Amino acid sequence: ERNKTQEEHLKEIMKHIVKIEVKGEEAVKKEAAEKLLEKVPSDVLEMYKAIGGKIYIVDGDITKHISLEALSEDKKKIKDIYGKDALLHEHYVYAKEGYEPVLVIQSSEDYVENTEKALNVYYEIGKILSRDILSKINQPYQKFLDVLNTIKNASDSDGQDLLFTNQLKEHPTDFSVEFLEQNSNEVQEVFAKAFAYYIEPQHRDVLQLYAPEAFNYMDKFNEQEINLSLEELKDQRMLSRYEKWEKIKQHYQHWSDSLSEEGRGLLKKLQIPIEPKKDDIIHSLSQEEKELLKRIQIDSSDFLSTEEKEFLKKLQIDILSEKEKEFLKKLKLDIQPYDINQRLQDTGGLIDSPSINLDVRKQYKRDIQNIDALLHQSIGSTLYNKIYLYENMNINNLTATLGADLVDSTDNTKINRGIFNEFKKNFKYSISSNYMIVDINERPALDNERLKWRIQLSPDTRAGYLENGKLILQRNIGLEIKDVQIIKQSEKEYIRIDAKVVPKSKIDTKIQEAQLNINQEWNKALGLPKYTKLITFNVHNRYASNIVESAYLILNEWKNNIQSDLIKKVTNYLVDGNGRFVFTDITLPNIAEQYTHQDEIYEQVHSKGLYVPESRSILLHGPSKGVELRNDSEGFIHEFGHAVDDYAGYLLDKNQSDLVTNSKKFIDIFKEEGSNLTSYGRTNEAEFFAEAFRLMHSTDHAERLKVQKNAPKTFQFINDQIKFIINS
Ligand SMILES: O=C(O)CCN1C(=O)/C(=C\c2ccc(-c3ccc(Cl)cc3)o2)SC1=S
Ligand SMILES: [Zn+2]
Repeated sequence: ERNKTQEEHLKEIMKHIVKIEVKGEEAVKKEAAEKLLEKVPSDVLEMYKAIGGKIYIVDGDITKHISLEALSEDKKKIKDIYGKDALLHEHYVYAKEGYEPVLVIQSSEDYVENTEKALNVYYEIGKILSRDILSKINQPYQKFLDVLNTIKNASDSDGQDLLFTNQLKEHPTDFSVEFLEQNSNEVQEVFAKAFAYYIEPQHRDVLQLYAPEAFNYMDKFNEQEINLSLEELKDQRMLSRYEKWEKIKQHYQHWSDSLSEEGRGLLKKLQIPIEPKKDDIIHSLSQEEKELLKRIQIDSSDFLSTEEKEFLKKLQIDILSEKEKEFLKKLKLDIQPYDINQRLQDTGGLIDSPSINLDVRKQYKRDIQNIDALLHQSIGSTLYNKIYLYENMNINNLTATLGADLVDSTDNTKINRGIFNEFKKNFKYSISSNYMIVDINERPALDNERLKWRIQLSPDTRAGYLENGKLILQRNIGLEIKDVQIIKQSEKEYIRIDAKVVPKSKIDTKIQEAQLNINQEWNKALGLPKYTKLITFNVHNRYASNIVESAYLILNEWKNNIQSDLIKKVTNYLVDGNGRFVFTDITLPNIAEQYTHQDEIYEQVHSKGLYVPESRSILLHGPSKGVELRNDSEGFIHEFGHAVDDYAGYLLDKNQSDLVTNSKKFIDIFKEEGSNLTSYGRTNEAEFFAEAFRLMHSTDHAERLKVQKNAPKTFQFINDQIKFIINS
């Protein structure tokens, strides 16, 4: 609480902006305004200074003062907190708006006694805050709009009565962003009004009494969130942005002047991946390979994407058979860009993962250990205290599935509130397994980047300084999420995510305890031995907590749509083989439940979900959008289909390990109905079975019906397998 400095700083701040100009009693008056302004959060006084504003404590008819003479006379008739018209040459306060803002307060000492006046002064200050300060950083916005609606659409109308004008009282629907746009003056007024009631200690109770939400809002805002407001406000100031950059630049001056050529080379290839060059791709294929290249109709594969498809296409132009699919599986590995940061993210930092050829694995490890040694100097310095860094991010990176509907379908400048709430839901902690490249001062994002992180670094956080005003951070950072809200920047809506850096171990302990909890819970629900390790969280990336919290939801859906005894028999079977329900955010090829049972590396599979018979495990990737699989639940249940196809076919030739989807009986059922369900289900036997199984146990009962009337024989089949397994 080295707050005495906050008083001394509030003292020094007053020093500049506060200009006393009275009779001669300059002491009883001067120290009177000190008591009046002390009630205000220090940080709003500094914001006012930032925008060049000044405070004058004068005597008599305030409209007389120099700064208010240039006042179009009509502006000489204001309104008090209560909305009753008054006359500036009769009032005691006024806040001149404009590019040279001014606050004029008629001296007094009874601000202590006359609560009404102080109240009014605070209201004018509240007005300065919402009309002169926050507007320069596009606030108030959605968050505050929510408070306003909470109030208008609340049981007791008293809240409205206390803070709303009839203009807002009578407004039909809630206050949209568009409303706050053409009624700016209006919202700013309510803000100031609530700010006022909150600041004047006598009225605080009334505010909390009839308008709790407004109270809680202004409470949190004046205690913590205002500091960030000041921060964002300083971020628009040129000299402020440059001063910050300079202190950081010189803190790392020695680190820089000492970086070698190899040093710089490393940081650079870490910023720009090296794309594969045709010339080499070709000179790595024996003629046999080479002609099967010119022969194979690239555009016929499946596992290959556009760029991958395209790139390959130029390999022919430069010079589905089971074997040739095996040829492409290889090329897919060799045509991937050398992207250090991508490698860390894909593996969650598990760089020994046998998901790529040994030669490149080693080159990635060599470059990574080297980068890890380069970024040895922590940010902590004597040139500054708390330090904020910024990062513009593409939401698909966290959740493609939600990223799909983030932007408003009709108006791309808007963020869809529904998806926003869902995205914000269980976002509490995050992890960085690669090197975050952040900006010293916030900068404009790319079109696909509607996520703007404001990260508070630890003085411990290690980083590297880049000449262009960015920092490369050490890998393995821990991040707690402090606030997620919609903001507007340059005619465009973004999702501001306020995060604080903490030790990665703190977050891991949270995940690790979560794993313990979820297994304790489901081992009991399923009747498994107390300590079986069934569910496993392999979490290492930026949407970390979501992977964790979605697991509970996924398994709950899983249990509420399937026969309890079907679950038990099957999961006991899985457990018997050391199976696992793996929820991860690293690509599947790096989960060993899959890779330790591969013959070749290229035989790897990455997708939304995957069932591995050898390990009897279900793997579910969080970040991606399952091939048009509504959500994670559908995907997990789909994978459970394969699980069943396994346990049923096992109860078939008991003495073996074959799938019940291989039976001639089903193959024929597929031969006829294999196209009635989904395209993905059309893929093959087991897939058709899994898709069918999935729809049958969908939450959408209409879904179930589709199978029943478009795959009747299949429907009756899956059911046969169910009773089979249940009674066996
Ligand atoms: O590409 C896709 O989108 C489908 C990925 N996917 C699958 O590929 C699924 C399971 C799966 C596929 C193939 C196999 C398989 C499993 C073992 C062996 Cl030896 C051979 C193939 O399991 S579940 C799922 S989703
Ligand atoms: Zn499948």
